[PDB]
Amino acid sequence: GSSGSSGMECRVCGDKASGFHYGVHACEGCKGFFRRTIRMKLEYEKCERSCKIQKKNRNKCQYCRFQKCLALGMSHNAIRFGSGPSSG
Ligand SMILES: [Zn+2]
Ligand SMILES: [Zn+2]
Repeated sequence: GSSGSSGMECRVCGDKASGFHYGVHACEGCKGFFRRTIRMKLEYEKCERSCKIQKKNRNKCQYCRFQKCLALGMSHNAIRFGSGPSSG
């Protein structure tokens, strides 16, 4: 098909977006990564190369990926909302 598209598309990678997520319309894939990096509080080394998160190559760079999310304006102080009761 590879035909045109009439709707919303991810802002991180580009692939069709699932909907409004953290202010930015991200897809299931990207979204997952972001949240994960938060809930897990994982860190990454500064990637000077400043790779470019694209659909064809999404799982290319980690740092850049997480960065792009922040640049777009991904709300980090939102993850904490309606969650299962876990050992506090
Ligand atoms: Zn995406
Ligand atoms: Zn990179």
